[PDB]
Amino acid sequence: MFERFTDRARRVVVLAQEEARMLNHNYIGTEHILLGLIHEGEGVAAKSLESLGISLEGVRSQVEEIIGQGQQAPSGHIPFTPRAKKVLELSLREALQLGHNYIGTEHILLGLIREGEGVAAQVLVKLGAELTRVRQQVIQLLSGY
Repeated sequence: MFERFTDRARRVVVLAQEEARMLNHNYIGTEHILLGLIHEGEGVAAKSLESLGISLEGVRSQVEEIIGQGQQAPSGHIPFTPRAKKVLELSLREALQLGHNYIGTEHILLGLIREGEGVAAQVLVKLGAELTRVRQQVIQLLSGY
């Protein structure tokens, strides 16, 4: 399932799980993948989001306002929302189309933007980062060579 992921992209998912757990969330949603992307820091996704002033604390706070903390931290494995799974499926399609054999942070963010209709998307907009501008930042950073 994560065989195609880069090392950094694996950390994104692992950190997404813990972001969900910290909020006593019962699923890893798109917003937790967003947090995992920021958390990684060195990837194209984090750089793109940082350039648009999208911060870890900004996102966590929005998530808390929109979703709110759950009552019980889950133990062990937290499943993906259907939407988050769709984002990861789309992440593969992004990587394939761009001619990569691996899924990197860039592809996860492009996948997330492409889905464009869950909590992550809601958060981004609330924070002033329109989805097209997020995608543009990612493409620009991938186009500088």
